[PDB]
Amino acid sequence: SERRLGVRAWVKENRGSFQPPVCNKLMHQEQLKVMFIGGPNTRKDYHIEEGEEVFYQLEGDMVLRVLEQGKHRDVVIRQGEIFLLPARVPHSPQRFANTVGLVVERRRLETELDGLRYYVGDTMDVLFEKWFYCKDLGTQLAPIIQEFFSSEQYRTGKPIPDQLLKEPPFPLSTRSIMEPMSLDAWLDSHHRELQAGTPLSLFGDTYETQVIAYGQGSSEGLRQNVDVWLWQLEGSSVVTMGGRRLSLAPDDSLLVLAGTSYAWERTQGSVALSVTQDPACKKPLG
Ligand code: NI
Repeated sequence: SERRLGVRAWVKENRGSFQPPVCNKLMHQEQLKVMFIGGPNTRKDYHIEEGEEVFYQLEGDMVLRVLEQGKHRDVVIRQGEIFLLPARVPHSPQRFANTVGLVVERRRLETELDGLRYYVGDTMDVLFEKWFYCKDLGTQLAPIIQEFFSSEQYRTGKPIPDQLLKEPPFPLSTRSIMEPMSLDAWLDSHHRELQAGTPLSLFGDTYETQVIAYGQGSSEGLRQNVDVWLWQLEGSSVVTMGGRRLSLAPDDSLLVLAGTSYAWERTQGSVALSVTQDPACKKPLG
């Protein structure tokens, strides 16, 4: 499978992407968008979307500025920490030199709208906003950012009230945001259960996204209409798919495309993640 990639190997191969002006590179761009991002890249724009975003820092720390329950808050995500952002939280990622982060998000439904907002200084007053149907976030954000920097609102620093929406196209999240957690420490604290053959959800049932940890054991994967990204963190496994068996060695990842039947056999001491973002599991509100 051309979708089996060693994560650190792929980062090394693409190392020049993780600095300005490029900063980011998509590993997979299908129903799941699996992307890696470097820095430095600091910014004042807040992204808003109807799906969730998974963040994991492979190298170095970042700061995700969020608007949480009507206030500005900085979420520091340190090297080795994983964090899940719920739907419809405005967020502004700040990245530093010589860092590498994973972000996972999903293809939007035809009905879902993305927004990009700038605020007046550190206040909750909106300065400028643009809403759009997101097909390729990076491609589409460049012209929007250029529009802001060319705008009267940027020139004056003052909102033009008639240039704002009376209300967003959907309610912004009113959820509190979780504390990032050490992935290694979480896996260590749950290791007996994992290796006893009980896969565990990292974040639980109140999110759309499921990030699930697995130890030794076997699984069957049914043909779903969403992608699944597997990451074999430690140890090895074998995936049976398309009439072939393929091994995942330590640090291999595999995107299993929507529509694929598969089986998965994980060896002693092995630890893996799966990531799914199924829009059918979207939270109706909140
Ligand atoms: Ni985002």
